[PDB]
Amino acid sequence: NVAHGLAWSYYIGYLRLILPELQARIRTYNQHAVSQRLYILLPLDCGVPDNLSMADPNIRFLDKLPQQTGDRAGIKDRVYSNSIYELLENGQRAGTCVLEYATPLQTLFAMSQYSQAGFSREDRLEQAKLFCRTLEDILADAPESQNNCRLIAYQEPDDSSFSLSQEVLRHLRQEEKE
Amino acid sequence: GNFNVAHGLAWSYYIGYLRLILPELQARIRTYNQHYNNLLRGAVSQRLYILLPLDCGVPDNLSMADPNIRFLDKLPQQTGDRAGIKDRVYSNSIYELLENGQRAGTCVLEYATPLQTLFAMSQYSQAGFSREDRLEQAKLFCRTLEDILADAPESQNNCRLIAYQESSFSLSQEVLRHLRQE
Ligand SMILES: Nc1nc2c(ncn2[C@@H]2O[C@@H]3COP(=O)(O)O[C@H]4[C@@H](O)[C@H](n5cc(-c6ccccc6)c6c(N)ncnc65)O[C@@H]4COP(=O)(O)O[C@@H]2[C@@H]3O)c(=O)[nH]1
Repeated sequence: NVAHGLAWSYYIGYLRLILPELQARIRTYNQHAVSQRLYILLPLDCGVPDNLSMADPNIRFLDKLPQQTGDRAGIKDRVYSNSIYELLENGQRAGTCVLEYATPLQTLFAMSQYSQAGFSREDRLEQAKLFCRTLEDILADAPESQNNCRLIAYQEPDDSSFSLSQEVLRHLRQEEKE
Repeated sequence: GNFNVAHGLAWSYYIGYLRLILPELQARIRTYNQHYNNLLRGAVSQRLYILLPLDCGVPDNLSMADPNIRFLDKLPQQTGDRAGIKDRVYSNSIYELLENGQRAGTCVLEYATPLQTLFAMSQYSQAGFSREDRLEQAKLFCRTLEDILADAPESQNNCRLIAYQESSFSLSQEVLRHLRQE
């Protein structure tokens, strides 16, 4: 139940507002190069650094997209912002895409840290998996949504085996095979 | 069941919004009044007023909800690098409350956005929630929020919840009764 409202929160409050307009934001920037899907990272351990360079230094910030505004909930001119990132291979750019973590997992982490929330670390992993499931299902019955974005769910055990940069690039190159 | 959904959303609203803005809020307001509002009976108040309509009916534009609520200006914006999003923007709007053709108050006013999700979830088949579910959920959302705020280090007389059931009714009047109470 907890993760269910979180998943609908994410779609209703954010994904259904911005995705419909994402290509126009790209085409604006691209013409005056970046892939036209939003890449959303879903780390099941819910460990989410505000800076991606923390998760892999081969992930460097490049630019912001043009902002988007909605008047919503009686707040005037609410701003939706996204960041473009380069992904490095042997010190040199290999890819470019719009990239971010799903914020609702950062909420799930903090709830596990605060006593009044009554939420164990075991609860957090199950709610994380649940969150991923629900979001995936919502995004299937909404093709106008799925076709503008790509989800990546994964799990880490300190495993020096794992490069977030390499995994994204694996997904980027595999899109180019279509 | 209807507890855990509501519970979840209340924590989300604290973690991801309230605990980040409530601390700076009074500085933001104070700056606004000193430099841009030398109206002696027309200052902005020091609390954020959060409308909690219990049917989860949330329009996007507060002005169309009631004509005695007029948009005036925005506080200076607050930004944070969040989850890989460089420069996320938290923003708040100042509204004038009109009564008997006069100005009766000025405050920072908004709906609790999470209520929009409770509505949708009771409209979409896939979510599987009734209207009665939504009403139970909205009640528990307010209760959990109150509990959270009563123990929160960021809440320091810098917040007020306004819950109401929702013709003849007037939103501004409702907000004015809370303003006057202080
Ligand atoms: N009043 C107000 N509330 C805010 C604000 N930011 C967050 N919250 C509320 O706090 C709770 C926990 O927030 P998150 O943990 O960040 O989850 C979000 C988030 O990943 C994604 N998203 C929501 C907003 C956005 C913008 C304006 C108003 C409300 C929300 C948003 C954004 N501009 N930029 C990038 N992602 C965003 O959609 C999920 C559901 O969002 P909401 O249901 O609409 O409201 C949230 C939520 O209920 C704000 O500026 N103003």
